[PDB]
Amino acid sequence: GIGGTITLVGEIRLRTGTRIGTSEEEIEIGGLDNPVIRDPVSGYPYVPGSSLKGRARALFELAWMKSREIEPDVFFGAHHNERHECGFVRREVYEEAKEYLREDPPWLENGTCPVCRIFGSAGDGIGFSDPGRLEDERRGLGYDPYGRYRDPNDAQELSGVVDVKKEARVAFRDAHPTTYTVNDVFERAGEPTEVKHSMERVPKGSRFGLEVVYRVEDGEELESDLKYLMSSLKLVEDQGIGHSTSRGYGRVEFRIAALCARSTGWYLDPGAGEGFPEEEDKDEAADEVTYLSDLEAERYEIVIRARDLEDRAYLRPEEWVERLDEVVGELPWGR
Ligand SMILES: [Zn+2]
Repeated sequence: GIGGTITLVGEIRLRTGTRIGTSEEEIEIGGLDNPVIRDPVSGYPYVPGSSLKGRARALFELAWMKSREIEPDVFFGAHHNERHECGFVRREVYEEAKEYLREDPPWLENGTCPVCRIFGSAGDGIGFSDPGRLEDERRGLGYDPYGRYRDPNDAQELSGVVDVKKEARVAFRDAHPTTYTVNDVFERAGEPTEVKHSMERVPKGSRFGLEVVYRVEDGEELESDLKYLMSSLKLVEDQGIGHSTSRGYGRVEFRIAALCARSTGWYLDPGAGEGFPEEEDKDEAADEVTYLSDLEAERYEIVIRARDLEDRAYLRPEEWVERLDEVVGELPWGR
């Protein structure tokens, strides 16, 4: 593998202001999904890591599906139109399943599923190895859409191969407002106030700390994962961290100042350390990445700064993608 982590560090800037929370009514009618909620502890609005991850996953899986022109029946299976889950999460699974495949599942790349391997999966949620479920009208699609990919008679064999849970390679830290956001942005607007345990709103320009941790598991999929992870963040930028019935809700920017890497080997000799954010990083960033001033420096093996790649304090998700060859070359994986 071997293991260890790559940590994205920066902040989320809102391009638009938002309400805090939702309502019983909107929740009932199936309308406004708003991830920005009140923190019982601090009393300030924040964006839970799980909500960011969920949103990034929901948008990426759709983009992945359409980019490969896959019919939703095939892509979502028994889940119909959302939450794609498959067990093709490691190359072993595909090699092991290849004998029973008439044709490659179209959402696969080099034998594995980017959606599920990155954002996790409960297993064979789409029911790829469960034709009985698929063909049932109430429990499935009323037919088997996977005929061309596998014989329904080989499903029970597949069911011992392709139905394995996978823990997500990415984890999002709860995004709380930065000190700048509390002392300046919130103060300038007179809202929101400290309301521990609407009619207050989160002003446009508000900034929430961004930490995203990616677990390196497969060196061969490292760069590809980073591309898709960044891409999912780009999608969240374009479509919002939340949504109403009609359009996106909560326009955001992911201002990513650095990629911070720690390999398993490095834990044996921590002293070979690059710190982030250091004082220099803080002077270079804020006012552009305000979260850095709230942070004490942490020890990493290698720190890739936006400043190393470009005359910038931060790069946006799509900008990191364009320079990923350059980035991965400097990381302690792939020799
Ligand atoms: Zn999948």
